[PDB]
Amino acid sequence: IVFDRGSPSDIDEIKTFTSNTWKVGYYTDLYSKLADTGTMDDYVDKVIERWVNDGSVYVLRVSGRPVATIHMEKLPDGSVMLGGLRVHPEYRGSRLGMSIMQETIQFLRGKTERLRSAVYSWNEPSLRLVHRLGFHQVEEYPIYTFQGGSALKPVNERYAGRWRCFFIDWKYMCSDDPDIIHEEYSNNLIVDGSTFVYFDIYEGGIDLFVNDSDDASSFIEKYRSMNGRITFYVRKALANGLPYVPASSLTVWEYRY
Amino acid sequence: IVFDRGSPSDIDEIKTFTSNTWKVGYYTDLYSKLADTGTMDDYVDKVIERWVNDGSVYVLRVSGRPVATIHMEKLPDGSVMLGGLRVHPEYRGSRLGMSIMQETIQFLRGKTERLRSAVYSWNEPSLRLVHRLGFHQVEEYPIYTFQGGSALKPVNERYAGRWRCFFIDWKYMCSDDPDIIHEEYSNNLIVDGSTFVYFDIYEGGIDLFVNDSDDASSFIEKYRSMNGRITFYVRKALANGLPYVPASSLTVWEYRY
Repeated sequence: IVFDRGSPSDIDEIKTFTSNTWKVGYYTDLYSKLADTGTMDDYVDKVIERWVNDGSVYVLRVSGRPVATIHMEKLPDGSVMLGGLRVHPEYRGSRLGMSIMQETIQFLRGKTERLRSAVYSWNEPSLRLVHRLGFHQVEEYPIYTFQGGSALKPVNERYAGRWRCFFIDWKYMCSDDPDIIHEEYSNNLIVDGSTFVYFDIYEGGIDLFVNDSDDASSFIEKYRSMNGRITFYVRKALANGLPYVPASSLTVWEYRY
Repeated sequence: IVFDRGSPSDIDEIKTFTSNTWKVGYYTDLYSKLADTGTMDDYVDKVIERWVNDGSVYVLRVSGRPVATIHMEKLPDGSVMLGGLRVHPEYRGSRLGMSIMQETIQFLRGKTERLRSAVYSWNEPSLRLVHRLGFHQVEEYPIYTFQGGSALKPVNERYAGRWRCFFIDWKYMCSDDPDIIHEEYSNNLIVDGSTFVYFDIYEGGIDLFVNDSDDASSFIEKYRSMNGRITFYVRKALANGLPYVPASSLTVWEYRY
């Protein structure tokens, strides 16, 4: 088993890989149902080809054949976000996930001081894997899904809020001066005072990451009505003031060299 | 392994049993988190001693020691509701669940034409068990949990609605004339026109089973504010018209002799 950069010739194989790394049987069916309660899978499905083509995808290979993927992306704060961990379906329940992560930690040693990754609160095997590898949870975003029935434009003002780490385009990143982060994903941000929301409109729905708000309930009540699947990933501290109790969350883990 | 009626002398042992019948390891931790997203466990915890004392609890015994429970209760439509399936924690991952269910099917043969049971939509091993045993899903109640912040009294009118099977006190029962079912759980029913709601106020919260409503959204919006944990179990056909998309549901399975 060799760790190598993914290439466009690997795309056809890569496209058959899944995030479902669980033991084949009852639990594989349970993974699928749980995965449907979030949108990370649909996100990665949408961008993984682009990633491979950009050179940000690494693979484990067996006799030159890719069997697992991991995506890595250096962030502006100097950390590296990891995700897009997928395995060929024949290898579910194996230790491929662990191996690719170990190769990744070694590969990034000296290149960054911090690694981050997003893990669903219900994904116990993955949570155990990151924990075992020496990551610790640093943040959490409870998930609220709406069936949008019934106009989303960026707002480009100053952030007077108090958070300095944010979820932007599925990357948890920090910046002392949020003005930098801001001018970079400007067409996908609603920033004004204490409001700091990253949005991603896609075919069939919209994901909103609520990083800050002086009134998250009102923000959700206003935008939940949009068309298709509308999903809010809301920072824990804010979620605490919402009426709905979510069944799950998107958690953020960090590893320090 | 002997199948016998539970007795009060079994209560101390029984009290240590859990609904968590999954393989010890990652998944047992996952069961607990999932179980917290509903209130069936808290219900059974509250009434199981009463059941044992009433003679409705049966057990599997090893050398006279109880190792598993099952509750059975004959309903007015002549069916038998089953639940409260629990095992001693040392026996998780065993086939005790299956054995107690097989003994139960045999034990009830000729006593009823129908068995029913409620299974969480995420409880894949239990869903597989009921399926394998020849049950089929007949209904489903998506679950909506609220954090009630801020008066719940029964309403005793005529049901003009069109449903004839209902969840009442955790039993799915039918009656041609809902007037019977009605006069029986009258202090726990809100019935008026198309509204047919069963409620159970407990220490720390309230569960509401919405069997019918001409406007479930309004019903939820009004009562979600009550104090403590407020959980609505809403009949699928109605849930379809609500803005929130639940992550899980309480499903109803039926077995026919």
